[PDB]
Amino acid sequence: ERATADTSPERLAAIAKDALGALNDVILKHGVTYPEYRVFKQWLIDVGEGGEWPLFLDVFIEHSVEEVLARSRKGTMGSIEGPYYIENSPELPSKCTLPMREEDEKITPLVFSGQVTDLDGNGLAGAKVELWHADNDGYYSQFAPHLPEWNLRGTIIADEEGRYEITTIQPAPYQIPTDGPTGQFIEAQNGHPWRPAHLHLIVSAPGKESVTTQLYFKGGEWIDSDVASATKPELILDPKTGDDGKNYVTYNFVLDPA
Amino acid sequence: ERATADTSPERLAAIAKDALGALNDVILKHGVTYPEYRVFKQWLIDVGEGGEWPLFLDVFIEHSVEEVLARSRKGTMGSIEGPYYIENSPELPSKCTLPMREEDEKITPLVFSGQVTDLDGNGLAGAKVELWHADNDGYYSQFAPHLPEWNLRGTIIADEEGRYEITTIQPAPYQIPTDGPTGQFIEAQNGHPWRPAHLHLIVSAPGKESVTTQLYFKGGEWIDSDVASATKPELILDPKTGDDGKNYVTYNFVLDPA
Ligand SMILES: [Fe+3]
Ligand SMILES: [Fe+3]
Repeated sequence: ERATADTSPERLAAIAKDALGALNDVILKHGVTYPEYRVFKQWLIDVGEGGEWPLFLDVFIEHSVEEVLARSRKGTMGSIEGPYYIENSPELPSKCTLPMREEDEKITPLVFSGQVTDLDGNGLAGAKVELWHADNDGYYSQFAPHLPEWNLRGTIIADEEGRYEITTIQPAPYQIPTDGPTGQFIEAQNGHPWRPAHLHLIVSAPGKESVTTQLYFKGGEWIDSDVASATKPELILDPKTGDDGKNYVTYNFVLDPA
Repeated sequence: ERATADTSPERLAAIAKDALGALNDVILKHGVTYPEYRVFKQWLIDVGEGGEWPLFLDVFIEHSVEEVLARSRKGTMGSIEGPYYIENSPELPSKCTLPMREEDEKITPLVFSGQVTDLDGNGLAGAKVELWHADNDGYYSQFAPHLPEWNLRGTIIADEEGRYEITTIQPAPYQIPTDGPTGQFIEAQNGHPWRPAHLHLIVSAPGKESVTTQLYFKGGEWIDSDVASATKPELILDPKTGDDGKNYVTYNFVLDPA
């Protein structure tokens, strides 16, 4: 139930030494003061009392952890998970619409097509696409009590050829939660709390290395100034609008061997 | 009631940028992994749930905050406060014994003499010495329910000449609390959790800059390997034993103008 790793005492000793040394160096570089130290201590306590460690770490730290993993991989680019992924979302056939409310129906549709392939571009049987994203108000299901537990969440079962056609709503930018210690941190430095419009996805196939990633939208606000530093040029979509007024886009996933 | 500072949005923006950048650089230098990231997130949450932010920060971070303050000062060396200082401890006359239990009486006495002076060595009227320290079991009053609220704590009123003669018990090394996330951190890297034997003191006088500091004992265990990195050569005492079997030492305090 609790996370574990095999990091030797020696490896942790070297990590800790550098990380503590770097922080101490910043204190010495900027002449950090005792009143500043006191504010910083109270702020660390407020983050914990506020349930905001997942939030703060995934905004400010996760992008480097993904950058490390990215060195080992040759397939589709990864991006950060973020704190809103939920396992075992209900399966949907390869052409489907995600579960949504009447209000969600009022949003311009997005029709997302593509194929899960291996590094050589051959289509993969047994592949699954797990999709989750925010509604037009910037809310995620299971992290807003008013929403049905699986709003805009599903496990898409790709066909024999690894193909999928998933219709949903067109994502919109949103602000991360700003009524706690993280919004305070951002407001005290004259920052902004916005992420660009995006889809979240986890893509898998028998005997393949899974990929966690995000997909963004050409010309969208906040792509060049994401608070989470999680956007990459290779992950920006360019949907074309239909005569039915729906947004259409094709995007393929490419998986490394396990 | 809550700590405050005047740090401009610009100054905080520069501090944050460096501090976040340094941490991200460590992740990239050591190839920190996703399971390592998950352990680190759970550990930050455990520190907060455990009431251990004062502990962890004062062991691993405070010594740099004091090193900053030390640049501005010419008097007696400072050291870290640590998390156990309590304000308004009961006043005692210039020659006194600290409050203690019968058990404490069984410990070799320590008789601490000296004078509070200005930078030119002139003795100061109105000077106070606030002393607090651990008992022979490594416990601090108000942070162990079995002890009287002011065990080994007092506000010493120096004489007209700034002089004092304070008798107490001879301090002993102790381990910091190790049954929580901080002891876990230390145990996973093959570290040790010991501080050397020490007195804690805050010394003041009308219109003077106060000094927070610690005093240590020549040849004592753990002086060269303090977990808190808080010892300095200039703060090591060399008590001489009497024919009464008590330890005797003289030490002067030297205060900067406010
Ligand atoms: Fe998101
Ligand atoms: Fe102490």
